[PDB]
Order: sequence, then C-alpha cells, then structure tokens
Amino acid sequence: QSAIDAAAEKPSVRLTPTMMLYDGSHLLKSARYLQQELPVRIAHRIKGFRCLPFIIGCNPTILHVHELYIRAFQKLTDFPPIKDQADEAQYCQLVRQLLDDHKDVVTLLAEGLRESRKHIEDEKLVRYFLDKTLTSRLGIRMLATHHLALHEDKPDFVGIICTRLSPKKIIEKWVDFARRLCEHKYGNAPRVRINGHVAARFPFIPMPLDYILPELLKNAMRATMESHLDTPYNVPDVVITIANNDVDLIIRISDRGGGIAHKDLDRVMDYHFTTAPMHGFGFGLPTSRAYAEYLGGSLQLQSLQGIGTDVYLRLRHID
Amino acid sequence: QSAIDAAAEKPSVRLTPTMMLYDGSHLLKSARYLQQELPVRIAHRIKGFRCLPFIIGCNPTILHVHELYIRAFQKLTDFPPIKDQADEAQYCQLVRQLLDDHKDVVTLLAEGLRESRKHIEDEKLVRYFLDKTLTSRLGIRMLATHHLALHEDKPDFVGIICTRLSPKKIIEKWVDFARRLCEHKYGNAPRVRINGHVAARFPFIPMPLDYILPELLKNAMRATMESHLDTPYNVPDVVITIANNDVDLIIRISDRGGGIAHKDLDRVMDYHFTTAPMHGFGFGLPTSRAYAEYLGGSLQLQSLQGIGTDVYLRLRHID
Ligand SMILES: Nc1ncnc2c1ncn2[C@@H]1O[C@H](COP(=O)(O)OP(=O)(O)O)[C@@H](O)[C@H]1O
Ligand SMILES: Nc1ncnc2c1ncn2[C@@H]1O[C@H](COP(=O)(O)OP(=O)(O)O)[C@@H](O)[C@H]1O
Ligand SMILES: O=C(O)c1sc2cc(F)sc2c1Cl
Ligand SMILES: O=C(O)c1sc2cc(F)sc2c1Cl
Ligand SMILES: [K+]
Ligand SMILES: [K+]
Ligand SMILES: [Mg+2]
Ligand SMILES: [Mg+2]
Repeated sequence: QSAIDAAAEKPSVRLTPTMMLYDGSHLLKSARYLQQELPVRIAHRIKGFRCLPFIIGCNPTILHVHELYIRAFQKLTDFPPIKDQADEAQYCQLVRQLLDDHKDVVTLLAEGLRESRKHIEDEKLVRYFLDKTLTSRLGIRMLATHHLALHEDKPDFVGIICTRLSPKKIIEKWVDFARRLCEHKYGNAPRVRINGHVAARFPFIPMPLDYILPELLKNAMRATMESHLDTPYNVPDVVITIANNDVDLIIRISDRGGGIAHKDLDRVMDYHFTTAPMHGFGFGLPTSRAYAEYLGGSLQLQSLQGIGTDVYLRLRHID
Repeated sequence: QSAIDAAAEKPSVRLTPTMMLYDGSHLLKSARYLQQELPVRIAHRIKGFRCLPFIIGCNPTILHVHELYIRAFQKLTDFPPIKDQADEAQYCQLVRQLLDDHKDVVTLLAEGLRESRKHIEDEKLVRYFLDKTLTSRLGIRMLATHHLALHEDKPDFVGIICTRLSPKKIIEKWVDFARRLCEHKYGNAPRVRINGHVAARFPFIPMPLDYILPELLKNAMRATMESHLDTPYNVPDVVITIANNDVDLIIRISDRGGGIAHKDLDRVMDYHFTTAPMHGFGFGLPTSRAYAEYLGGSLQLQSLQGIGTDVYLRLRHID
C-alpha cells in the first residue's frame, strides 16, 4: 500500500517517560497523539518485514505477522479523527483489540524464524531484525497501555508510570512466580535473598521489568536446580542486590548454578540459543538485553565457570 | 648503538609456562637461553624509549630509565659465552644485580610521565607505551627469577612455577598484608571471607598474583573504609570467590565500598588516575589489567554505585 510508504519515511517522535508525567481534554490530546504516532511506528515495522530476506519473508508464520501489522496500520489510519469523548471511547476499544491481537507476535516470530534463519548468508541480520522489531513493539505497547491506563484510577500510578516504585516489591512479585514454576518442575526451588537498597522508591515504568525480571529469575532457578540434580533437597540461594543512585537503578542476580560454559558463552545472547516449558524458546536473554538497551540501560553477564553467574540489569532513572 | 638496532628487529621467542616444566647441564641450557632471549627483549624496550615523543623522552627521569635499559643490554651482550658452571655462577650474579638495579623502574616511569604526559597530542600513546613496557618487563623478570630459582630447592616449586598452587593460600597471604596496611591507617580493616573452590590446587606461577592481589585488596579495603567514615568500628566484609575450571582460574573480589562513581568510571583504568601512601600512584588498576591480559586473562569491573564493586580477575591455566 502507498499510505504505508509515506509514513515509513516520517520520523517517529519519541516520548520521554518524564514528558508522560505531563477535564477529559487530556485523554483527547493523548488519543490524538497516539493516532499520529502509532501508524508511523507500525509502518517502520512493515518496512522491516519488506526488507527481510525473501526466503524468510515467504515463511507462512512470518507472512501472518507481516499481514497483522498491515491490518493494524489499516485499522488505525481508517479510524476517523477523534472529535469528542464518544470517538475517544471507540478508539480505546480498537487499541485494546489490537493489544490482544498482537499478544503472541514474539511467539509467532520465533516459530517462523526457527527454521528459515538456517537458509541465510547474514547471521547478524536476523538479530538486527529481532532487536529492532521487538523493542519497537515494546514502545508501541507502552504507548497503547499508557493511554488505556489514563482512564483508570490506580493509586501511585499516572497511566503506566508508577510514582513510588519499589524495586524490592516488584522483584518479590516475580520471585514468587518463578519459585512456583520451579517448584512445579523440581519439587523445590532456591530461596531468594534480597539486599542493598531494599527501601528505595522512585518514579518508574514497571512494564519492561515485568518482562525482564521473570526471565532472569527463571534462568537463575533453572541453572541452580540443573547443577544440583544430586541434592535437589539442598540447593544454594539466589542473591539479589539492589543499588540505587541518581543515574540508574542496578539489579544484580547472583546464582550458584555452575556458570555458563566457555563453549556456550558466545552464543547465550543469540536468539533461539538454549541448552534445554519453564525456560521458553531461547528468547529470554537476547530480548531482555535489547529491552534494557532500548530504555537507556544494559544487561551484562559475568560467568564463574564451576560456581555460578552474576547478571547485572541497569535501567536509567526518570528525569 | 648499532648492536641495539640489530636485536630490536629480532623476534622474541616466547616461552610457555608449560614449556618451562621442561646434572647441572639444564642450568647451562637455561642460562644460554636467557643470554639469547634477554638482549632482544631489552632492545625492544630501548626502541620504545626512542619512539617516545621528544618532550617526554627528554624528561631526566625518563632519560635515566632509558639509560638503565641501554646499560642492561651492554652488560648482558658483553658477558662472554657461558661454557661451564663457573661462568654460569658469574652470570647469576649479573642477573641478580640487574634485577635489583631495575626494582623501581615502575616508580621512576610514573614520576617521569606524571608531568610530561600533559604536553602531548595522543593520550592513547602513553597507555600503549606503559602497557607494552611494564608487561615486557614482567616477562623479563619472570625469565630472570625462574633461572635463579632453578638453583634453589623449594618443595612444590620448579623455578618460579608452583606445582600445587592453592589460590586460597596465596589470597590469604595478601589479605594479611592488606589488613595490616589498612589497620595502620584506620585502626580497623574489613574482615575478608573466602568461598567457592577453596580446596583447588594446580600448577601456576605466583609472581603475577603477587602484584595483582595486593593491589585489588588495597582498593577494596580503602573503598570500604572511605565509605564508612561515620562507623569505622562497623565495616562490611570483603567477599572473595574462587572459581576453578579446565580453562581458567577466576577470582572475584566483592566489596561494599560504595562503588566507582559514574563520572570516574571511564578514567579508573587510566594510568596516574586516582581519587586520593597505602593506595600508590594510580598504577594499580591499569597495570593489573595489562598483566592479566599479557598472561592470556582479563581484569573486569562491575560497579554498583551506592553499594559496591565486583572485580573479576581471570587467569588462564598452565597446559
Ligand atoms: N544464570 C544462568 N546460569 C547458567 N546458564 C544460564 C544462566 N542464564 C542463562 N543461561 C544459559 O543461557 C542460555 C540461553 O538463555 P535464554 O536466552 O534466556 O533462553 P532459555 O531460557 O529458553 O534457555 C540458557 O539455555 C542457559 O544455558
Ligand atoms: N573497589 C573499588 N571501590 C571503589 N573505588 C575503586 C575500587 N577499585 C578502584 N577504585 C577507584 O579507582 C581509582 C584508581 O585505582 P588504582 O589505579 O588502583 O590506583 P590508586 O590505588 O593509586 O588509587 C581509585 O583511586 C578509586 O577511586
Ligand atoms: O505489536 C503489538 O504488540 C501492537 S499492540 C498495538 C496497539 C495498537 F493500537 S497498534 C498495536 C501493535 Cl502493532
Ligand atoms: O627491567 C627489569 O626489571 C629488568 S630485571 C633484569 C634482569 C636481567 F638480567 S635484565 C633485566 C631487566 Cl631489563
Ligand atoms: K538465547
Ligand atoms: K588508575
Ligand atoms: Mg530464559
Ligand atoms: Mg590501587
């Protein structure tokens, strides 16, 4: 479509998490902003699918995701200008439907690429496509969820921004989730100890942490159980340190799971790479790093082969 | 001198720590090897001084070190071929004298460069000169000390190679040294806990660890005391983890000393850089990294601003 070609050239206007902390006229300004911003971001994704190597773009699962993005651009651009609160309520129902229609895009992309990637000349190309597609999708989802959340009245929240986020509380929520998955598979899970700036509270968007934290915790718990198959009733603790400063929030997850082997170290950050249904599909580590870098931070690993691994998640503060 | 020009072109023949684990005829073969190898390594250092920027090479302290290296090449090349045990005993006395004559070369280089570096166009140049000079000097010293040590009969030692090196024991020797320096300055020192592969024993050359370990321990202890000036009677422990695998030995030193600030992070590995007589002269960190890389390993830092720093020393095993 020619409409897609016009918007794929338009530059995306990035919204700062600080800018987001800005009658009902504010919901209209937000919906109108979204209606200008979303089609441009969708069009840049469509350009990405059009630029995929022919043999990969031809995959029926990859074609399905490409078609979904075209459909999202069509539905968003065909929506009439939002003049009043009634149009704004209709818009919310469309954004909510598109949020659900695209809930499994990461799963579908992994399936489509799984076999087709093995037929290409550039290994770096698929990593670039996934880093760009998944981080842009995360940005689209945060914008969409923020607008819908501006209608709710949660205490300590302005849309998706938590004004008093406690890292200890959000880590504990995901430790409980990971211990349950771990206990279901092994009958036992490593005890998690949290130290450092346990009392820290500050404005923050939980959404990225809601993806990254269960991933890293599942990895630390699985490694601990797999390295202690001979004593599953006596496994070492996972230790989490919170460090909070004016520049960034640092979360260190240290495990005693044997470390990442020297042979595997240069492949752990590749998509699809896994040494394994509790783990995933080899997307946890590369996706979490792309998300952290997209949000002005980083994801770094330090392997102590024979002992364990320290993972450092760094996320920039809201200004 | 023209003799220096001829040997500065000759390639150095690197001796593997494994090759070193090879009547009195073996001392002669070693002294004869040294007599061919040392002048070439000394000549490459002289070439380095000749290539220093004119304003830096002119410094009287830098000129003194340049002259010392010329003198070492002259004395080693003028020494007559070693035919017997008597010539070999005379050679040992010269190597021992040169080891003492050059004991302070790192101190003299730091002094000479301290002011003169501030008059140059290439910042990277001084780092390259120091990394190359200090690591080559370390290689010269290990060769010289190994030959002299082949005359001694220490149990568990073939020259300078320890056949059953315990990382826990060598770390404890340097923890005692650092706690004494720390207790003398503050009246108290952080307690050091050692965990991981505490029972590990393997062939290893202690000499590089004898430089790196007191440096990193002095840094961890100083940072802990400087960050707890309000409670000097209650400071947090320094935690050392030993990880031993077939490829390398990893030693992690974790402190609760507040971390390395974001402003200072990109300068801590520069020579002369210090935030400070117990510390040194800003050479500890860059020298330790150059030494670790020279020996097929690495020195990496992870800063948790507001909490502490984790330092990872990795050293390749003897094959
Ligand atoms: N804490 C850890 N300890 C040991 N191995 C780990 C750890 N974290 C990650 N790994 C390794 O990295 C591989 C890839 O990780 P990831 O991308 O998250 O996908 P998956 O969870 O599906 O295996 C894992 O299969 C595992 O071998
Ligand atoms: N463990 C640590 N914690 C905090 N700061 C550290 C640590 N290790 C090194 N540093 C910082 O790095 C700087 C440079 O270190 P170094 O090169 O070893 O020289 P020096 O010991 O003379 O200060 C120190 O002055 C200090 O600010
Ligand atoms: O890929 C996604 O996850 C999503 S969620 C969403 C909501 C919209 F309004 S468009 C859109 C897209 Cl394209
Ligand atoms: O710079 C040094 O530390 C040394 S020690 C030593 C022993 C020798 F035989 S030459 C020589 C040099 Cl050049
Ligand atoms: K992976
Ligand atoms: K320094
Ligand atoms: Mg995972
Ligand atoms: Mg030091």
